[PDB]
Amino acid sequence: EWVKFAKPCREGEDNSKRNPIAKITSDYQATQKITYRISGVGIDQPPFGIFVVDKNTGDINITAIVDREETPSFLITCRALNAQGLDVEKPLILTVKILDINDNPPVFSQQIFMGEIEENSASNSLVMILNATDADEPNHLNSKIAFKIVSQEPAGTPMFLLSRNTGEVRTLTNSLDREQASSYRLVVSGADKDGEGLSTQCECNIKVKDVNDNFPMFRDSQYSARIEENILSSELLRFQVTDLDEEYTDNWLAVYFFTSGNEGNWFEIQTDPRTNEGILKVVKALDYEQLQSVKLSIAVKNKAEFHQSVISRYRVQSTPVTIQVINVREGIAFRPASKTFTVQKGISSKKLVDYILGTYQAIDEDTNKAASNVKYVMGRNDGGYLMIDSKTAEIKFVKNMNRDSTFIVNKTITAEVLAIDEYTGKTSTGTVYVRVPDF
Ligand SMILES: *[C@@H]1O[C@H](CO)[C@@H](O[C@@H]2O[C@H](CO)[C@@H](O)[C@H](O)[C@H]2NC(C)=O)[C@H](O)[C@H]1NC(C)=O
Ligand SMILES: *[C@@H]1O[C@H](CO)[C@@H](O)[C@H](O)[C@H]1NC(C)=O
Ligand SMILES: *[C@H]1O[C@H](CO)[C@@H](O)[C@H](O)[C@@H]1O
Ligand SMILES: *[C@H]1O[C@H](CO)[C@@H](O)[C@H](O)[C@@H]1O
Ligand SMILES: *[C@H]1O[C@H](CO)[C@@H](O)[C@H](O)[C@@H]1O
Ligand SMILES: [Ca+2]
Ligand SMILES: [Ca+2]
Ligand SMILES: [Ca+2]
Ligand SMILES: [Ca+2]
Ligand SMILES: [Ca+2]
Ligand SMILES: [Ca+2]
Ligand SMILES: [Ca+2]
Ligand SMILES: [Ca+2]
Repeated sequence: EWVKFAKPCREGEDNSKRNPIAKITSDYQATQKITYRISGVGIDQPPFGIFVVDKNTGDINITAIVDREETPSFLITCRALNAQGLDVEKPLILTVKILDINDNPPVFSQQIFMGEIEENSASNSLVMILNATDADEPNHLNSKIAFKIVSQEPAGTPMFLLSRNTGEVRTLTNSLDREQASSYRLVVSGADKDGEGLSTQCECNIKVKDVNDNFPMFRDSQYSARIEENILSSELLRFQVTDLDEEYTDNWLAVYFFTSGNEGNWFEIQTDPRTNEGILKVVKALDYEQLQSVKLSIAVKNKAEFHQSVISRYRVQSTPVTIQVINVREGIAFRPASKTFTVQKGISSKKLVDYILGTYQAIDEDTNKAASNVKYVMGRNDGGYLMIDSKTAEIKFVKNMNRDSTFIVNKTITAEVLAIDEYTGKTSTGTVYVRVPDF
């Protein structure tokens, strides 16, 4: 049976006065003489010259300064040899624990940590988990690292905290605001002995991500334009809009839409992706004598839906827009560009004479009523079937029978009608189709 005993030893200190550091004995030494041998680190394994044993007594002396960071403890393998040199006991394992000194500073893995976190996030939300390490004894004050946000260059109102010991950087409040501070540059101070010892520092950069928490609103309370009739445009106006969110993102890209007035789809809006502006297009021309004043209402949205932090606050704008439609001197023309008459079936193609086919009169476009002061006349009257009254624009027949080629085509026959203004000679044309069931 062995009898073990061992002292601790201080790192870096000269323990040459505490010798013997340990003493091992086998009770067999009473009945017979036994010699002691030892092995292991400090002796056979590197480093060497740290431990020696008194072969006769068992007093184990320490012989060199120790570094516990290199050798946190020592496992000495002792043996009790017979007078003839044979073993007499199972090799015991004598442990010498080495006491720690605070001779290693805490150190961050990275000299610059980086993280990202959304905007308006809940308090105590996690950003990043910066790390550090201390080579001194684990679960001991000398390795207990303590972190501290010391400076926040971005502003003067605090937005971050970190766990004293775990080093978790956390959101200090729901008031993270990208369009108040797009990014934060912290600086951390990790220190051992819980904070009142050695220390090193590191830097932290936090990119505050963007969300749609700002509503795009027009830079004006009202818009107005001035365009003539019978004209299309790619740009009548340009609506401006401000959006506080990160630019060139869907959280900032405006999307306009008509809330009213565009009952007839005369207008369309295209958003200028470069300037966010809204281009007011006229895709269908407007007649002055039909509507000389169109009032519209528009509203803006982002291409992205709004965040949960402001979703409820959203209501429509409905900004007034009024386009002045200006009049131009238009002339007389056939309102329908072509009329379709249908001669009855009760007639035979050999007795169509004096069949008043109907009236087909052009109209003044400065009004919308009967064109006054004109002369009505036939044009390309192929076959010579139709004749028009030069005042009432009534159309009679003046030919019967059915010649096949040219005259009659697909049950129909076609002629032009000219309306000449008494004060221009601006000859306006209309085309007269006349269905006929020859059978
Ligand atoms: C182990 O260490 C002790 C103390 O340092 C040594 O004890 C002294 O040894 C010297 C000779 O080496 C004697 O003259 C002294 O009388 C001893 N005692 C004192 C108080 O000094 C011991 O010799 C060492 N033994 C081994 C094997 O290392
Ligand atoms: C921090 O350091 C520890 C110890 O080396 C490592 O295991 C861990 O992965 C590190 N964490 C980082 C770099 O985020
Ligand atoms: C318009 O054109 C017609 C011929 O198509 C003329 O007769 C008229 O006088 C005007 O010049
Ligand atoms: C209307 O169109 C006819 C063609 O059918 C012309 O002849 C006329 O002068 C007017 O331009
Ligand atoms: C009626 O329509 C025809 C073509 O659809 C033309 O040739 C004519 O001038 C009038 O516009
Ligand atoms: Ca050390
Ligand atoms: Ca140490
Ligand atoms: Ca330390
Ligand atoms: Ca915000
Ligand atoms: Ca935002
Ligand atoms: Ca927005
Ligand atoms: Ca008109
Ligand atoms: Ca007009």
